[PDB]
Amino acid sequence: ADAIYAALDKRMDERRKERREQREKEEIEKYRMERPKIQQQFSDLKRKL
RNA sequence: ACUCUGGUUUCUCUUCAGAUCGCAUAAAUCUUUCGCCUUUUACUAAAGAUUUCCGUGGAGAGGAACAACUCUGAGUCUUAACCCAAUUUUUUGAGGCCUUGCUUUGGCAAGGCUA
Repeated sequence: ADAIYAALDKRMDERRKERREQREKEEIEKYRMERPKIQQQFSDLKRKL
């Protein structure tokens, strides 16, 4: 019963799941160019260790 | 008046949604400006960006019901009584002859002769 209800809730989420998830993927990358990850900013220095 | 064309309704599913998805209209979250400010949870009201929800359209697919009933479109869209021709063709007076030029000859070109 729990699996049935969980699958039902997941199915009700498929209306815009892929659309909003690809928008999120295309939105963090827009933010990532201006604000890179902290570990990335130290990648060249880390390599020299 | 000929022949082929071949639905409508309903229940699901999968996707795409420009368009007033919707001649209607909610909520949440985030970031800014405020309003309350004393801390949550509620909020104040504008802007901006999201998400969810109540619904919607198109197309595709699969079942069911009325599957048997006809459409539309296309195809050549197919018939005789009595009545008719001076602008294009079954009633239309448009005939012939000759000259000279010219063509390897045939013929052609122009003019003349009519009745």
